[PDB]
Amino acid sequence: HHHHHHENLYFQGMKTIVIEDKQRIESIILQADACFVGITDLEGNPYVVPMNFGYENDTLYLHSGPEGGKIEMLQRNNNVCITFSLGHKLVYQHCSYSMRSESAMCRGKVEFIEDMEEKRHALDIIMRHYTKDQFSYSDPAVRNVKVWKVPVDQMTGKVFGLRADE
Amino acid sequence: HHHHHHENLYFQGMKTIVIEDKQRIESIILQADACFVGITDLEGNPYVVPMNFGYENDTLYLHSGPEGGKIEMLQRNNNVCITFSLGHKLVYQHCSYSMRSESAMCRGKVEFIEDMEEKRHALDIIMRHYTKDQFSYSDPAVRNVKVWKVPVDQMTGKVFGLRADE
Amino acid sequence: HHHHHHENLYFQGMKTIVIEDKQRIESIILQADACFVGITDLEGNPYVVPMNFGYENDTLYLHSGPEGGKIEMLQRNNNVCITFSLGHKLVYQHCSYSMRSESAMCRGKVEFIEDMEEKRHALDIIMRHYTKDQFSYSDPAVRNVKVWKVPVDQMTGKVFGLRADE
Amino acid sequence: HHHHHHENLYFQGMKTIVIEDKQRIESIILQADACFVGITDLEGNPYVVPMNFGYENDTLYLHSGPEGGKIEMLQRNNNVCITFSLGHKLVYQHCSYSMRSESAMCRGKVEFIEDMEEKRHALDIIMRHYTKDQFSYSDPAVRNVKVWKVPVDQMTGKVFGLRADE
Amino acid sequence: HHHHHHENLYFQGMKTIVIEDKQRIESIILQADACFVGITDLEGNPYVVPMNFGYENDTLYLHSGPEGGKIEMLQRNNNVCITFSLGHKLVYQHCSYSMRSESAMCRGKVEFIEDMEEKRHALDIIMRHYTKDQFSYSDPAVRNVKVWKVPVDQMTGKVFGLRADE
Amino acid sequence: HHHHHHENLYFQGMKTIVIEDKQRIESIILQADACFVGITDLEGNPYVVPMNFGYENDTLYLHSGPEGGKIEMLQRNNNVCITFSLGHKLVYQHCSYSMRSESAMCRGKVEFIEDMEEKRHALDIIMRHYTKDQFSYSDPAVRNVKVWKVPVDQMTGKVFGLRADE
Ligand SMILES: Cc1cc2nc3c(=O)[nH]c(=O)nc-3n(C[C@H](O)[C@H](O)[C@H](O)COP(=O)(O)OP(=O)(O)OC[C@H]3O[C@@H](n4cnc5c(N)ncnc54)[C@H](O)[C@@H]3O)c2cc1C
Ligand SMILES: Cc1cc2nc3c(=O)[nH]c(=O)nc-3n(C[C@H](O)[C@H](O)[C@H](O)COP(=O)(O)OP(=O)(O)OC[C@H]3O[C@@H](n4cnc5c(N)ncnc54)[C@H](O)[C@@H]3O)c2cc1C
Ligand SMILES: Cc1cc2nc3c(=O)[nH]c(=O)nc-3n(C[C@H](O)[C@H](O)[C@H](O)COP(=O)(O)OP(=O)(O)OC[C@H]3O[C@@H](n4cnc5c(N)ncnc54)[C@H](O)[C@@H]3O)c2cc1C
Ligand SMILES: Cc1cc2nc3c(=O)[nH]c(=O)nc-3n(C[C@H](O)[C@H](O)[C@H](O)COP(=O)(O)OP(=O)(O)OC[C@H]3O[C@@H](n4cnc5c(N)ncnc54)[C@H](O)[C@@H]3O)c2cc1C
Ligand SMILES: Cc1cc2nc3c(=O)[nH]c(=O)nc-3n(C[C@H](O)[C@H](O)[C@H](O)COP(=O)(O)OP(=O)(O)OC[C@H]3O[C@@H](n4cnc5c(N)ncnc54)[C@H](O)[C@@H]3O)c2cc1C
Ligand SMILES: Cc1cc2nc3c(=O)[nH]c(=O)nc-3n(C[C@H](O)[C@H](O)[C@H](O)COP(=O)(O)OP(=O)(O)OC[C@H]3O[C@@H](n4cnc5c(N)ncnc54)[C@H](O)[C@@H]3O)c2cc1C
Ligand code: NI
Ligand code: NI
Repeated sequence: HHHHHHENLYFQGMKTIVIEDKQRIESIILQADACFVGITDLEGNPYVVPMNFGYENDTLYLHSGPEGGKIEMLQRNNNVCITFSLGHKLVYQHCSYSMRSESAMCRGKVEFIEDMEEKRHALDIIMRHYTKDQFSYSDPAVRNVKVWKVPVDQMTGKVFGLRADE
Repeated sequence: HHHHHHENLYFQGMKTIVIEDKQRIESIILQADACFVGITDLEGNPYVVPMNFGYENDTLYLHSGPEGGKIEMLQRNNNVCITFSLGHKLVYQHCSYSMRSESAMCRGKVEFIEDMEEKRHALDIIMRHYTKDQFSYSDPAVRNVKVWKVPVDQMTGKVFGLRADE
Repeated sequence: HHHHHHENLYFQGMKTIVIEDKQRIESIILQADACFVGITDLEGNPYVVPMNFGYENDTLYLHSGPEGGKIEMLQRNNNVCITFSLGHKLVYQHCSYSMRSESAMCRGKVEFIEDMEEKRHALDIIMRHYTKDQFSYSDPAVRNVKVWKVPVDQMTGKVFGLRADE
Repeated sequence: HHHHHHENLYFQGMKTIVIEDKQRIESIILQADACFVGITDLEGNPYVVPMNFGYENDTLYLHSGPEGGKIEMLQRNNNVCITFSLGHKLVYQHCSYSMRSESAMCRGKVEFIEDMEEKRHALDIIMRHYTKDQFSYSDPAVRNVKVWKVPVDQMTGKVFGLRADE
Repeated sequence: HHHHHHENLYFQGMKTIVIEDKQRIESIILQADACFVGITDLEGNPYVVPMNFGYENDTLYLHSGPEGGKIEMLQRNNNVCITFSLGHKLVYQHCSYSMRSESAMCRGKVEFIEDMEEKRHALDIIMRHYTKDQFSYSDPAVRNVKVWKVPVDQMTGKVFGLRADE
Repeated sequence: HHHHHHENLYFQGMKTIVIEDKQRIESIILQADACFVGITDLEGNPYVVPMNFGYENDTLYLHSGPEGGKIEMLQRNNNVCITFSLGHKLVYQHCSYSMRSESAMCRGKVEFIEDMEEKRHALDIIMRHYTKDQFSYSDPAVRNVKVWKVPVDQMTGKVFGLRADE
């Protein structure tokens, strides 16, 4: 493994570019291990919490314990902004340095699924994001989890390029 | 490379544990490539934006273009929640499956640094997070960037363990 | 990195499974760095040659010098079987050992594209398989390469599982 | 990890070079996870099938179920061309781009080993290519596999270099 | 993965630089998987033996069987030089080639811990260097190992840079 | 990537095994990035210094500045013990934990090559250990380096296995 170092790089733009292609945005979502869920707290300030997730058919699924911090907040305002990003890559253009990454952002409202069988279905979507293993859930386990359904009302993607030239 | 698959895993708890050790929380921050900045939007809903950053001496530094989306929001409410996380690891206990990750969260208020030399200093903290290369910034480049200073008022860390047993 | 060794494994089946999903077969093709081109030689015996390639719209593209070995053969019989495979993965089922891989196979006939502009187009499909860089081709370079077009008449995929149990 | 991209690359030669050194060709064979077996089908056209293998003392060993597709073909013509290749490497010469790989090719005739103990011996050569684990084979397992012995009559190696310059 | 090759590199200096920062030297020690223990043999010549180790609070811990080669030597001279190094990195300065690594060196004297409980404590420091797993040690296992304690009297670090220019 | 953790492991033996096969010992040497050179210091105590190296035909080659620390020592006693090791691997036997590595050790005497052309030859052996690039050496560069030749009088290899069982 090797590195390229420069003595005389001059900082320049960053430009973001919008990703239009829905499959490409979904690809980012599907590649991500965690997501960052923004919730407005009880004082009107941001709260960002990382969480595991599943995604299918314009819908995000999460799960948590049944209380409290983020739960109290969602009960007051259930609008969430869920953001995803993969690491940056470093690209040298031939000289020129560019550090590039991409992200997805989903906005929607949180429901807590109550039906026991719907909860299992959703829990399966979440687990399938991380393993091919078969999961069972006892009734008491399904009872002691809140399963979040977030139909995605707006889904966007962005490429960010941070640039420097010699 | 190899994988372990099970036919009969039963979902169980997730538990979060609080990370008290400040150096350990800072280690997470220092390991992270990007951070997820939560801002309350103009309607009171969450907006989470990934961004590059630097961290030193209980202070986060970011930079952006001088407008608009996130800028308009910060001008109305400059409280931000900035969250960091490293990938999950998979641990098999010997049977038992555990998927474990850790995160940091910083809460503080955003200033936009106006002094040209302070802006360069801060830009250096940000760049040093990603490379050892020396960056210069022309005056016009320093002018055309907003450099965000976020003294961290509360910094917390959390380990999350998602568990299943045979 | 770690390994699991067993003292008492008993060899069992191999089973192949057919992959029906065309996008999944194309995914294998798109993941592969090289392909293995089977040509019948002048005596009726197999000749398998690895080659770089591009794939779009049920068509494979290759390129070579304008002579000789494989060229003489194709001039007598231009039917080729082009095969692709990704490495094996090792999966332990929980005990049981399974070594699993997947492959694609395309059958079609080889044309040598003569039009200079068609040759460039095809050469672009091939290069785009390996890099995002822009390639130019002088006229003399386009002249001194044979560009193979292989419309795919049959495309199949297979998963192979080699199994052992304790 | 980083990438180098160019705006103005001009495609040039590919050259193959012959690898004379037998130990070097055997090294390629020994590094490979799978091999691509070319068989002439019943209509005289190529059939290329990937397969696992072992190699010792100028002899390749494979195994399969006792029927059918490739078996019917080998019963008509047991000449096979078995080809191996490792991934390409990318080399920048300092500018100049070169994508380089190497391959081996073995030509020989297929026997199906009938003696039960010879079959086990050969199966061991194959397994030792992939693991250090001890494999047993019940009699019924040895019965229900065809074990292919292919003394190698011609073994060749080739380095291929695909080149572009600025 | 890619490589950069040059036709016309001119060998130049190597320079070592002293690492003053104790935490940085300890970081090297903590990163290392093995250490190389120098012992003067019975004829006055060097003997360098690799070994696993633990490090805490300016003290190195090792363990071995209770005899013989290195044991006889230490009984005559228990001064040891224990050296650590991480792989080299390759850095291209933009042209210029630099191959850089770092090492730590600890000098101290070896005791063999006799108290059974002290031996377990030390064995724990060693194991914690390699895994988070809980180890037990039967009395007979603790008896049949020599546990080496080496208070570090001098600890130094060095960066070595091997350089070539175009 | 995943890990296996145990609650109840019992420490056991370490056993070393002697590696007899000269090609296998040379393979370890050839795989190593650095070597650890033991020299007896001026007081009769060990000094272990890491260094780059080349190996061909039972001979090790190193290079350094023309002074001082290790040079003064070698002028009094030019016997060196040069040791090599590759990382450990972790092997789970199926339960049982084994951490395994291998090392080589070469004993010989150090000459400093004086002839300018011999020095270049040797410097080439060293560089070829790390890159395929062509190195030149001006006369003044060859003058300002000591090139060490160490015909290997004894070369040995050892596998070390550190074991724990459930
Ligand atoms: C990548 C990864 C995946 C995760 N997946 C899930 C999951 O799917 N479901 C789930 O319930 N949890 C998950 N977690 C943890 C998730 O962030 C927790 O729900 C959260 O930490 C507890 O949520 P809360 O709002 O109820 O916290 P509370 O206990 O109500 O808040 C207590 C306080 O602790 C601090 N805090 C809370 N969360 C974090 C954070 N993670 N990092 C640093 N400080 C924090 C804040 O100061 C907060 O106000 C995951 C964590 C990681 C790192
Ligand atoms: C890891 C990485 C690092 C980055 N580092 C920086 C940096 O340090 N400084 C910086 O200014 N930018 C950075 N970006 C991009 C940062 O997220 C942008 O500032 C943001 O995308 C534009 O911000 P804004 O609020 O001004 O967007 P606006 O242009 O005001 O918003 C337009 C709309 O586009 C969508 N959108 C905005 N951001 C995203 C997002 N990134 N993902 C998906 N959809 C989005 C939303 O629907 C938004 O309302 C980075 C991006 C990545 C992925
Ligand atoms: C992965 C990789 C990618 C390649 N991509 C291309 C490409 O896209 N275009 C291209 O033209 N070539 C490519 N090659 C080389 C391709 O295999 C050559 O065209 C081939 O080696 C020469 O083809 P031929 O039939 O004209 O050989 P000839 O020179 O006519 O045959 C001479 C003899 O040498 C031996 N031989 C030929 N090919 C090989 C082989 N590769 N391995 C071992 N022995 C061999 C055989 O005994 C053969 O009969 C690639 C090679 C590798 C390893
Ligand atoms: C790397 C890896 C290693 C393998 N190792 C072995 C092994 O050692 N022994 C073994 O018996 N098999 C192995 N296989 C599978 C080997 O390719 C099968 O024997 C083959 O797929 C079935 O062979 P056949 O000629 O009897 O097929 P048949 O069932 O007779 O043919 C049916 C049809 O299915 C299609 N087809 C057949 N093979 C493939 C292929 N693999 N890819 C895409 N389409 C195909 C063709 O259209 C073919 O005509 C391996 C597969 C992979 C990917
Ligand atoms: C990285 C790794 C970690 C290790 N960790 C430990 C550990 O913590 N504790 C421990 O006791 N051992 C460990 N070993 C092995 C350690 O080097 C042995 O103690 C040593 O090999 C036997 O030591 P000795 O002086 O008692 O050898 P003896 O059996 O007394 O010497 C016999 C002769 O064999 C040769 N020889 C000895 N050691 C080596 C060597 N390793 N490489 C090549 N030839 C050799 C020499 O010619 C020596 O004179 C490790 C080995 C590796 C490679
Ligand atoms: C893997 C790597 C490869 C190297 N390859 C070479 C090479 O081939 N040629 C070469 O000349 N040097 C090389 N070095 C450095 C080699 O170890 C130096 O020669 C050495 O550091 C200076 O040697 P000396 O005996 O002349 O030191 P001196 O300057 O005479 O000693 C000064 C003091 O500094 C300390 N010290 C010396 N060496 C080290 C060490 N490396 N680690 C920690 N403290 C130390 C000791 O306390 C020593 O007594 C390499 C270093 C690394 C890490
Ligand atoms: Ni590079
Ligand atoms: Ni494992």
